[PDB]
Amino acid sequence: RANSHLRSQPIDWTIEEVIQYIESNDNSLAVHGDLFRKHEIDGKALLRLNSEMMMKYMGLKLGPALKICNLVNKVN
Repeated sequence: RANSHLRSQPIDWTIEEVIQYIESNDNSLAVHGDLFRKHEIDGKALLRLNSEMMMKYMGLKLGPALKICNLVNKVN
């Protein structure tokens, strides 16, 4: 239903599925959902993202950026 990210490979995730992944794995990051929409971060983009980019272009603070980076590491 609203958990389609579970039934698809990260590389094929849509922006909404990326947000789904983040929300479900760390509630404290749910607030940044609109950032991924604004910067159009789908699955393919997520796998190319790094902390410096998130801070420089997405306006994320170091803490959240590191936490997101950690979630990305789990899915490579």
